[PDB]
Amino acid sequence: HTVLQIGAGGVGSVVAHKMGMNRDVFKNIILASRSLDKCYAIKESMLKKGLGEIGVEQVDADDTQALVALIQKYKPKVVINVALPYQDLTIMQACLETKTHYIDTANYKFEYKEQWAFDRAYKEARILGVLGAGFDPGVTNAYVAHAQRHHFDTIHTLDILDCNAGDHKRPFATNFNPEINLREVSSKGRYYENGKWIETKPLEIKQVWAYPQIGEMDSYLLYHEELESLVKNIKGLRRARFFMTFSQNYLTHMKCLENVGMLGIKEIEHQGVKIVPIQFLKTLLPDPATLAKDTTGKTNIGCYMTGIKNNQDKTLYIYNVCDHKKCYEEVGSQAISYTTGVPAMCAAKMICNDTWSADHFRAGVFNIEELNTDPFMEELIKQGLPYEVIER
Amino acid sequence: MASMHTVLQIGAGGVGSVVAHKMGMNRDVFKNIILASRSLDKCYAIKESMLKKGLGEIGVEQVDADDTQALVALIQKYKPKVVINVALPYQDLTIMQACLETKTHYIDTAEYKEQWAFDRAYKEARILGVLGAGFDPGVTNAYVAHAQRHHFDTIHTLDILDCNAGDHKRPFATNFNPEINLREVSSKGRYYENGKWIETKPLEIKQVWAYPQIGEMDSYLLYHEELESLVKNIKGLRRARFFMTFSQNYLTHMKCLENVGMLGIKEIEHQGVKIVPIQFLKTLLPDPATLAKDTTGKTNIGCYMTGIKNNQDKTLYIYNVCDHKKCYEEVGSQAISYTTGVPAMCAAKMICNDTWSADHFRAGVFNIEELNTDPFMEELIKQGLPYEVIE
Repeated sequence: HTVLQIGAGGVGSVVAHKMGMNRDVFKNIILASRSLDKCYAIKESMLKKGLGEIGVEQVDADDTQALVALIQKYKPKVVINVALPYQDLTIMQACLETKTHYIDTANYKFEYKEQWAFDRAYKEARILGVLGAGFDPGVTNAYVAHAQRHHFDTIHTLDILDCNAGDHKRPFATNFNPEINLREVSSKGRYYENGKWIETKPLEIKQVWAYPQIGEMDSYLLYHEELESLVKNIKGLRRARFFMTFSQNYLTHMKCLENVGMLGIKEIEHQGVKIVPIQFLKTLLPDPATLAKDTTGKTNIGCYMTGIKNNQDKTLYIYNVCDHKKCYEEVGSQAISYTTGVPAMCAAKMICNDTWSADHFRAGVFNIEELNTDPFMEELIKQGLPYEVIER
Repeated sequence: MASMHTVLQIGAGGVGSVVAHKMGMNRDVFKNIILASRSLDKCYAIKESMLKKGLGEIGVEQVDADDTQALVALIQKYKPKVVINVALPYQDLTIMQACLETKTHYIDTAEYKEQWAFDRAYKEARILGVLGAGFDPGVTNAYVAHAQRHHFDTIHTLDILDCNAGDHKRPFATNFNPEINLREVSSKGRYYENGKWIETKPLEIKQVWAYPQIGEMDSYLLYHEELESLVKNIKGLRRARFFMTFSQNYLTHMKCLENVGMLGIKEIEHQGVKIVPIQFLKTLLPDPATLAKDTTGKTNIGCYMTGIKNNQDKTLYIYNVCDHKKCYEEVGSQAISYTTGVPAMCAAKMICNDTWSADHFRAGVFNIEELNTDPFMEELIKQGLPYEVIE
């Protein structure tokens, strides 16, 4: 089979690389992006690693008509959106117009409104739209769905816990555009409890949590995309929360940068030239491609649920641990891009071998917890993202 | 008896405003006060401020202090008795040259090699060259000289302790150009002990010291200009060290700023435009003139000496405390610019009423500890910087 991937960033290189590891399913792989240089670089690494050749194209993902012509040129079975989060709606519309299947990952106050509003159109066109096929959201959605059907009768509470304990060996550096980092630590927290959404102050709710294979880490309450999906799609939920770890090193740096004005979004005039501080910060901080080679450590993402099984109390903790350096030696990217990009390729496999389909019974726009997670989880294990359970 | 005189001041910054204001408080000495700078805006701001405070009128002139002939023409126009250099620190060598060419007396506030090389020329011209008439150097040099002749026969140890305990009410802000700040915390430390100069790691030697009217503050060992002159001019010195306070808040910011590359001095390309990181930091941070109105707190600068007076161990602590808000209410600047500029005006007064003179072999280029500090100290008390002695 043949698939079209739009995006050649850190997460996009994992999808292309891992796709090249499964050449029994993905016969022809085509990559398109605004930056042609990044595409050929991904082509080279895969060629250097003996995974075959990839097709390379340039495309403006803000232009639906250019995307439609691109899709019609290669006639792919599914299009993977690993590009910018503002181009998700023009890529979704192109998939609709061209009657091709759609997957997105890494979409970064977010709402599912406009992506979900394509359901009726996607249904009437007999195609599938899988939203958030990353890790959080994505595999975490599968973890909750996998526990609804194999480990619980009723789920009362859910806590999603994201921990990155990697060391890039630099004093300070980000793996994403600094605006991501700014968003994480400056936005109000939001969680769901007893039919209401509760908003908090930025990093107002702290807690220490024991992450398997890592240790105890300071975990702060944040809002995440997946909460919206899960709260709406899992009935009977009494509490839903998302937690991410932040070290005191990192938090102090961010508060100092905020105090000098280096986290600014509005531009300011310097030497007759308008500059955006956070954008200057991106130029200063090391290029994330060079951080991958040196980064060491582990990540832990998973869900901790309390529910009821056979009218007896149960608590479940499904989680995955990923080793930054192990990812770099396998594909050449770090664990944040690996945990986000491997599910995307697994979702693509599930559509190309017809496990996940829009044919017959149902079609439309779905989150991963609405689909058959059994073959997805088995595929995640085979491709390098095995999970661990802690049941009590 | 004393004659009224004309003074030419080159510089209209924080220190330059204090010097101009303080000269306008002493109209028995300074009949004409002329201010010159590249920025007429800053000069006119000082002019208005003084008029609002009933301190008189001043003369304002535009000049590029890198142009010796432009400086010479200004001196010849006004024929001032002394020229006070509170301008940019690389322009002192051109201002000294103009003073030489016009046979006029020179004062500045901030190695001494190239500045000391004017000694022969200045002697031949029968003019005076007073270097470092700020607080440190300046009053601290005076403190050591004043203790050398009134409190000690031999001075064994000298520790200069500079403390700024003011709160500018901002999360983070600097009182000068960020390159100063970078030098302060990134340069190796240097001190003198038993005839040798010792180099240290940046902020390697810390110590807690209780500064009168402030409290205990973390003091770090640094190098300072004055050590050069003082070690050479104070006979019998066994140790000479300079200490400055740094809060953990400030230090934490500097360590973070240095880690992202925001303390960089080499240019980097950003969006096809070559940028100097630290210069961008100066644009971001509050303009230091806007901090004076909000600053509260105190400063403590002084010298701590242990020596010998008629074969008995003695220790002395001469120091000055200054209130930021009290300074702003008087002249409109904060205490860091107040402690630096008031000595400069006093040094100008010592030259205009002839306490400090070039007549009768008294000429050449000097540091404050090489001069008659007794009327200098009396003037510092009168002008707003009284000191405290503790034995």
